[PDB]
This record gives sequence, C-alpha cells and structure tokens, in this order.
Amino acid sequence: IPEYVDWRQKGAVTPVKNQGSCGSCWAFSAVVTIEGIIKIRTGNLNEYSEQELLDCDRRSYGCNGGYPWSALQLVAQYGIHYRNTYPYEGVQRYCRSREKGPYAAKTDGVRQVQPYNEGALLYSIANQPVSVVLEAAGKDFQLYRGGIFVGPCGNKVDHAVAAVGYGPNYILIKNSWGTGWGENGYIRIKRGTGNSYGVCGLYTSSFYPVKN
Repeated sequence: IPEYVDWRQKGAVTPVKNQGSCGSCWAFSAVVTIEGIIKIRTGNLNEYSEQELLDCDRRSYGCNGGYPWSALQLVAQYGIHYRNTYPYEGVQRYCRSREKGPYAAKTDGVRQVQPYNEGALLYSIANQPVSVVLEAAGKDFQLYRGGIFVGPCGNKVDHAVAAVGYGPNYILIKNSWGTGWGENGYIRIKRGTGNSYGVCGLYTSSFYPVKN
C-alpha cells in the first residue's frame, strides 16, 4: 500500500455533515462507507440517507445511539435510498422506506477488520473508506481544532466516524460534527505509536461494506 491515501482526492467522499443533537453517529459513519464503496464500483458519487437508517434499524436506538455494523447489514439485506428522497430530520421517526419507492443502492455484505492491528486497518483503508470507533468524550478531542492529534485520551470508545485515508504519521477521519470542528470537519489522528488499542481506542471496532 502507498505511503499516502486520501479518498477525498479520488472523488469518493461527500461533503461533511452535522448530525446535530441526536446520537446518530453510527448512522453517519455507515453512510460514508456506503457512499465510498458505491463510487469505487460504479464510478458515481451519491449521497445516501442517514435518516433512513436512524428510523429503520430496529437493533439500534435512534437518537440514543446504535451500531454501525447493524446499519451496514441493513444496507446489505435491503438497500438504502438517496439522501434527497429521505432527508435528515435530526430525530427518530418511523421507517418510511416503503413509501419512498425502490432502493437506490444495495451492498452485498459486511466484513470486520481484525481489531487492535494498525496494519490490518491501513490495508482496509487503502481499499476503501472504513467505519471506526474512538473515545470522543474527552475535552481535548471535543475542542480539537487542527494538527496531528495525539490525545490525551483513553480507550473508552463512544463515537463512530469514518476513516478515509492516512499518511506516514496519521490516519484521516471524517467526523459528523459539521465543518466548524477540527480541520473543516476532519481529524488527523496519530498512528505508529505501538499501542495496540490505537490512539483514543481507534483500532477497537472497524467494519466495511462489500459490494461486488
């Protein structure tokens, strides 16, 4: 794999979004990977509906939290609609997929990255955007405003985001707190420190969608 990867430059990342005050970070994370893999396979970049996952994934808790892996399997089992047809509301409602018509896209499956292994995760990112978790509760993360972030932070993950590239000393992460946070909405987290948890527990739980 190359020394640098940035899916943004390859036209596979859509604009940064703001989840607002609704704990839907699991859904936003999932969508970034779906937007990613559809672009890689068909050449076309489209935005997909976070709202649809928020309302339909029965294993998840709507604005109270959820699991990016549950979302991804829903996209594999059923499909997902375009963001335009099923726009983000910032609160859980009821599943309206039925009244939106045919799904815009469908994946074939989900795969998990081997955890606590920097190399395995870099290898996946080199193939496509990946959904990852990290500890975002600490003030340093919340006030992050740029630079390569080294912490401080522990490993009590509580936030799902998406990894969209890397370089010699960092991993590139797209957050869903809008553009006024971090580097226009992104963060560069330090890698290569030799801690198997990863900085802020970044290597704990990573999943990516498969489409043939």
